[PDB]
Amino acid sequence: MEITNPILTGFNPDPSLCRQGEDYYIATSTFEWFPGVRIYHSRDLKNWTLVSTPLDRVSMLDMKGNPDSGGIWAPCLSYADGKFWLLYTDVKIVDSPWKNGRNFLVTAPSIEGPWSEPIPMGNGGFDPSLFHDDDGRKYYLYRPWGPRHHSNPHNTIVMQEFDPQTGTLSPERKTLFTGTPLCYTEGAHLYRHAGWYYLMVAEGGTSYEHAVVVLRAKTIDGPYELHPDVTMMTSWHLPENPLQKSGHGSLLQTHTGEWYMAYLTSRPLRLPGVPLLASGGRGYCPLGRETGIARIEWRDGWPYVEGGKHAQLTVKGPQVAEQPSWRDDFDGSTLDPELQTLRIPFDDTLGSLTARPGYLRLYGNDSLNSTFTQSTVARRWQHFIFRAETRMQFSPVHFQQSAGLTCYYNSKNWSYCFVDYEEGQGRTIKVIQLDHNVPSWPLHEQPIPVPEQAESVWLRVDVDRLVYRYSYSFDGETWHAVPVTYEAWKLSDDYIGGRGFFTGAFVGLHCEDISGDGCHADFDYFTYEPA
Amino acid sequence: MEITNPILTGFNPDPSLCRQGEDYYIATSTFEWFPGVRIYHSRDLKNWTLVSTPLDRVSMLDMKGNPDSGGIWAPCLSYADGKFWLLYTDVKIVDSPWKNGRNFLVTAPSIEGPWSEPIPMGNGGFDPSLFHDDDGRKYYLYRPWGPRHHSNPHNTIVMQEFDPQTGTLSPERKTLFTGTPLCYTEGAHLYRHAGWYYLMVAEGGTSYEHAVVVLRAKTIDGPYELHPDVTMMTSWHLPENPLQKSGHGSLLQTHTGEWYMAYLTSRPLRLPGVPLLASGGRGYCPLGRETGIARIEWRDGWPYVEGGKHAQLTVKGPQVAEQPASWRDDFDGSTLDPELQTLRIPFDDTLGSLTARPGYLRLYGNDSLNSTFTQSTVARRWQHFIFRAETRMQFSPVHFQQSAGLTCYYNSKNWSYCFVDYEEGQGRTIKVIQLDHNVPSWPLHEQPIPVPEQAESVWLRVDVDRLVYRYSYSFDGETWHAVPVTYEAWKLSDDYIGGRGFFTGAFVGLHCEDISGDGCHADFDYFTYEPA
Amino acid sequence: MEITNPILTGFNPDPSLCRQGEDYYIATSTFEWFPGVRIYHSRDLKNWTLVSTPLDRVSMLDMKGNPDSGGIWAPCLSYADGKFWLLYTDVKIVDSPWKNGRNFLVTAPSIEGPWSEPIPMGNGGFDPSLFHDDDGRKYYLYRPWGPRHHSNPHNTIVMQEFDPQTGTLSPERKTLFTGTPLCYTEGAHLYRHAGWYYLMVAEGGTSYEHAVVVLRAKTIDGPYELHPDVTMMTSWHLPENPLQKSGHGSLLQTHTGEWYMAYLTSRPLRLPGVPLLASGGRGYCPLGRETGIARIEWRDGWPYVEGGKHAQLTVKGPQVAEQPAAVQGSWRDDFDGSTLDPELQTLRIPFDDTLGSLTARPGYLRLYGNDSLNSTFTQSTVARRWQHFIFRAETRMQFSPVHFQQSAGLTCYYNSKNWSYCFVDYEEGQGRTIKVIQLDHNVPSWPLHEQPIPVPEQAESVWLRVDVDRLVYRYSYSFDGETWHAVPVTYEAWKLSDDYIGGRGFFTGAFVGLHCEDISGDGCHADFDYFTYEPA
Ligand SMILES: [Ca+2]
Ligand SMILES: [Ca+2]
Ligand SMILES: [Ca+2]
Repeated sequence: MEITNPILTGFNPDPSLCRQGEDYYIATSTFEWFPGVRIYHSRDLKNWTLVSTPLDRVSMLDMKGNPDSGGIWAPCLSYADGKFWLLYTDVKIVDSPWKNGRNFLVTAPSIEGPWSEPIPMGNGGFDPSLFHDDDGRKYYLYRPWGPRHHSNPHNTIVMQEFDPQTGTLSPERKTLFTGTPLCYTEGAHLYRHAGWYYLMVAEGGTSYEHAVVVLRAKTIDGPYELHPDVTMMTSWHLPENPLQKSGHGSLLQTHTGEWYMAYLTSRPLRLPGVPLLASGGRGYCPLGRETGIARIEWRDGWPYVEGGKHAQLTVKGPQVAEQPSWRDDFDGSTLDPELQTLRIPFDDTLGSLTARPGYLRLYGNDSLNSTFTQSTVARRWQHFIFRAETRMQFSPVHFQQSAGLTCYYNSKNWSYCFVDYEEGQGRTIKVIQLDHNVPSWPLHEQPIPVPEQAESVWLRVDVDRLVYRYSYSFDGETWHAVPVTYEAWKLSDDYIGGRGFFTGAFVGLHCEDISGDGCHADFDYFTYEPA
Repeated sequence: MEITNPILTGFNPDPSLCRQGEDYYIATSTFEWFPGVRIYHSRDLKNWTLVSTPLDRVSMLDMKGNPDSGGIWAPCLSYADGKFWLLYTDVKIVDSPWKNGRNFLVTAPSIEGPWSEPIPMGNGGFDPSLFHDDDGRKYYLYRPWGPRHHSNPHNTIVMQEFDPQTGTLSPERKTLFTGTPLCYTEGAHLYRHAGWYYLMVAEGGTSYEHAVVVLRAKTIDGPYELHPDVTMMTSWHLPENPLQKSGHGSLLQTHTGEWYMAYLTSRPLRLPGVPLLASGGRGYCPLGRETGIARIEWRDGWPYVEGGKHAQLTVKGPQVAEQPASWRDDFDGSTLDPELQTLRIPFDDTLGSLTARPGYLRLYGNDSLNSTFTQSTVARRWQHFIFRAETRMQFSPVHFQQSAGLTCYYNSKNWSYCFVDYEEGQGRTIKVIQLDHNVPSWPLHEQPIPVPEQAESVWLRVDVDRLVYRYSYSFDGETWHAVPVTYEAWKLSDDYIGGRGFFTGAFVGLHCEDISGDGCHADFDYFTYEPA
Repeated sequence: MEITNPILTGFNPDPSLCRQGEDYYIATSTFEWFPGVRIYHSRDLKNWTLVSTPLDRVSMLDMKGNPDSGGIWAPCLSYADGKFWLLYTDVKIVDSPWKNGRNFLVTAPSIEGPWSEPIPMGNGGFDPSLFHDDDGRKYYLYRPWGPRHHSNPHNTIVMQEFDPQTGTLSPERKTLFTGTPLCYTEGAHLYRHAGWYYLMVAEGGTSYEHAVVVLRAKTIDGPYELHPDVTMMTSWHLPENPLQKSGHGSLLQTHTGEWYMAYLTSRPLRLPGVPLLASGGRGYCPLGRETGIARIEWRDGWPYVEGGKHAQLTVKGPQVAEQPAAVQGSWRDDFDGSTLDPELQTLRIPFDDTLGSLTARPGYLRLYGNDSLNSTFTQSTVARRWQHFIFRAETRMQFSPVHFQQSAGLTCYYNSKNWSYCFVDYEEGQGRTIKVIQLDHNVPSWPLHEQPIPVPEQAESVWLRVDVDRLVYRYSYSFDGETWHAVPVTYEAWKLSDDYIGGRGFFTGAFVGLHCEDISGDGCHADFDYFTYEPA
């Protein structure tokens, strides 16, 4: 068996790996998109399939007004006592010297649901984790935040005792780890193997300095001893490695006796001419942070990654039997699971699939730079070379109504090709781009006419590594290209930066109506064809 | 009679001046502070008193998660057909090349309520205005926003017809004005005097280049002719004038036949040594935008401001008898004093309670000052350059994420905060935290100020003296000690912060925070504000 | 008589106006260009022509390595006791919180006559002025510089007594004026009319806040009283006025009994869609600071500008005959003589055999290979002023480069970090090519280096041309002189403007001229037949 990393492609960071007998599950952070948390399933650790989106109700997770790169951060999904346990953080501040948020716990007797209503678990910090000890006791680990606790200079990991008969947490906090020179300690996880308690932390930040640090101790409350190599997996010292930003491990033992751990990784795109170790020369990652897997072997009571500390494209699989491009025609009663909205559930306010059978009707709402209510249905970029296409019927009557196709990273970085109405000219096509909150509208002074007798307008985006371009048609056979060439590497975390650089790029449909009078756009289908 | 502008002091911009019989009202914007819209009252245009805060329900106004300098922008209060009309805008986007928001209409048979539920009025633009024509028809004016409509390069003023019986707007839009070279056209108002329609607009932006432009036309749809002097009131050309940023007028005729116009103005503080016309030399305004009044005379069919274009400290009052002409809250009643306001959310049991411990204000633990969602902050406006605010506090923190105290607040990225917390190896301590352009400053965290264990109450006090302000504390109420940090008051000012959200002013108030979420409470006995 | 302002078009700031008999002279600052100081002559205050460039030797002016916007600052030209007096400052520091420099004095019997060796007169400050009192004594005014003396917060005017017989300056300093709220006090000048001493100072800086402030006193040492309106001339309150940045006056009385004052002004170009009083909305001035004239009348012991405080396009002339004028704007140099035409200037060094020669090949200007346009030491650049918003400059060049480090062509120049350059060079594979290089706030832009324009091998000459049309300017080339082709790059002319660059060195304007460079140092030369400048 041979697994090719990344196992999950596209925006899929912070893997949480668990198992229920012979079934393996990975939970992935979703941030400001709805529904939150994506759970993938496998029986051979090579082929993964979406199986659940638990946080799909407003009563369980509300994001309206949340800032960019906020929302659902690293989740923790584990199985014990015949039920699943899922912990998530709802971050409300990102651009600030310190952040605030909320932590919740939900449970379910099966991966498909039903999921119980959330139980508050405190707001002391992020990267929560629940440790199920062998004596029946449960512990709650997290990294405190607040003033002077964001690596200026404090970065500690604390632990609380959890009572599952009542649902309360003990007020006593015990510190387990204070930091390593690389800093940015996070991602606490506790494991019990042999006679030692192993603590796995993520250090150096989610950028090219990411690393995984393993400590060990005999008693749960420390003191903890560092790894002989300090770092167990990192790709910072290999700038030419195909996989980069390797960190945030999630360790698990399989039913065959082997040991594996899931980590986040990114595949960068490098601009020509820029020096390798210069600012921005290590690459740009338009696909965001993906998830890979690695094998673990045991030497003298410490874990080691087979083949070295870097992230490898090929890993050896378990000793199990192996088990046996995208389009949405909008024929059914529910949206395709690969399509997600922004911060709010998909209901009659944004659109409907029953008003006009066979089409996705999107109602007019705020623009793409809004954090409150936008009619956007988008999906992840999963390849460097792909083509997305849609068929749209739309009849605007003033200049504040628009609908079309967009490429989206955050509220201050997106592109948008759309059909609108010009007074005295009729239906036209323009493109609007935001780059670091700087607008760019080159076609507004002379837009592309759209024939009156054109019943449908086709739209298409083609991405070829570093560039992507838009195209249009009125008959579905002859295609014309909008004369603007865009740069895909600007929809990447390494370019935007800030304190909100954790998402990735998306492609999807959008309809807006600033006036609020009322409009709707019907989309026949949505196709995503890779090379 | 003599009137001494600034009539309303502190954070009180965008005056909308109306009248009923012999009673005069002014409605001022509140931005992200709850409850929204403050309505003052007078019978002589000299002495003003707060009389109503209509937007006091979540069903009528919801700000949770709203950005800084968002929320309620310039309102419009009008009286016609036996009831009041109030139009307000709830802006949801500020820091972007273009903005988004919603408009609403609420009516009431009296100034003290009851106010009806809001009626949607379109999301197309801000500064909405309703014109009650003499033939019974009503028109709805607003300045559109969106891409290429924020003075890059379009800035227009459009009009729709309003049906009062049904509550609907006609889909047709009529453009009235396209803009002068000053740009930043906003604040539309229509008036009918003699046989002319007068359109009053504000131009140049709410900074030192603010101006008021007057147009006139024979029929409501235009075309409009500019003023002979273009600008009717401006203070941009006099940099040493005491009152600056004179603009955004609201014009009203009194029952005695005289014409008056209310405008926003500011009083700046100037740093020593900075050139007058250099960057930041015209002054800093820590009290925000305040409201003044002016007298208007008519000359050959155009309005003019008596005394000149600029804003004056003293103006001549109307021909009415003068009505007969410090602050503290002891927390003894069932409701907070109307001068105290919360941030984006109503004051309910989640934020605090005045009943759990009678005579004390109990503030519960919620998010920090840099939060846009839920904070237990009760604050009031700065109204003077020299003042002293004091409070008495009882608090027993357990860990380092519990804190409460006294603060000076402008926005979520610019504030100061003196508080009492718990340190692991010492006990109760006093620390100060300052945010300046989102840059932290904590000079007392390494060596905090100890607090005696058997000290039942801890006093806190802020003294502001023009350009600087300081903190102080006590444990007995008679002997005071000073925290050795000096802060700049001019940094809580619009001219320093900048951006697309430079529209509020400084505040002083109480805060209690609990990042950990276990649950804590702080009791404040009183809140005093004594000017020099 | 009607005078149309500005009288001197283009880069011509800091007018120092003097007179001898019935002849009037204006001396203008030159900054980092050589030769320094340009003196214009008129007999009617309407038509001015160049008459002298005094500082033309290294022994009198050495600027090698001087920073941008340095060199010769505001000069003072005065006439007394039968000989001219010229005061100049050589500023060596610009990009610093405070500045350093040197002041000198030179004299000559005639405006073109031989100027004596400079006399050091102190390095204490800039804007030097010499006051010739009627009792024979002479006083030396200047604005001190240094730490805490650049309007943070000090800005004063000081006076020293000067002895002409021995060339010595008295050590004692007397402070005359400490500054108004507008600040940036400079441009000190003393005048005696009636029984009063009048002190004229420039305030607010050389940007749109520029103003002229007049004081008066009975005794020379003070105390001084400010004008009954603080400012005698300003244009800050009229953002739509054609003339802006009106300041730095220099008052003079004519032999007919009238009073006139020369001041610096600029004509801005406004980009569409930008608010008038926003950041950069008042305009951009690609032609730099230019000199105008104004009339002054007397009312109750104070001077006032006729028509208002602002600068006017048209003013009323004196009571003299307008000596005839001549056709303008059709300047060309065919390089047939022995010296360059006076309208062409070099950068920081005198024109000698190191840079070029007019005698190696008669009829052609041979420019030798030296450092590039970003160098402050030795460039083979011969340039002239922009005087119009719409013009065309054309030249014919013969050049045979061997490697990629040799180039020659036409350029538009403001400073070392802001210029454009269309040139002919050699590429290792193809041969002779045409490329364009632009610096904009010191970030390069070379769009034609990957795919350059071929130049035929049998082409003996390559024509080059720049066409400026208000806000844009483009380049063009030809190989036969009849058929022209355009380089497909459009450039913004308003970016070669002081309102755009900013800094502590925004004191100049744009230039057009020829440039030849050889970074390798092996040795090369470019022959230019002519240089034309045709206004629309
Ligand atoms: Ca379909
Ligand atoms: Ca009390
Ligand atoms: Ca010749």
